[PDB]
Amino acid sequence: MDPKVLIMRGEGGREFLAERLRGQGVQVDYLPLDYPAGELLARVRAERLNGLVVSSGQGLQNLYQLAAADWPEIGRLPLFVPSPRVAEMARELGAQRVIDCRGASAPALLAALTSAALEHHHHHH
Repeated sequence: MDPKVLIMRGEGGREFLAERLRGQGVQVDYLPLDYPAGELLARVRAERLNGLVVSSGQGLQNLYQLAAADWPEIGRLPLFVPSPRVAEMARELGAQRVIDCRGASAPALLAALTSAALEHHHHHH
């Protein structure tokens, strides 16, 4: 089980967060928030991303803008937030599944990824 996750640029160190997920057997790719709208959606579909990580509310907002008309679809994926406050931001946007990692440990997050993927199979028969 090697789920894929996309990292949004933030005040924190991209290298640090990515290293952690990689050590637990997760495939990591990071995108700078300067990419133009539409790119977010295409990457999610082609790479079949399991989860998305945001360092801060600012990153989250950028995600929404890039999602553009396809936000309804993108919002389906599990979003990892660092703090309760950030989690609230995700909820207000309409994020269908919001995950708070402040209390959940890194390995716990890994478990969340695998569980969510199981649901994907159900949709298709």
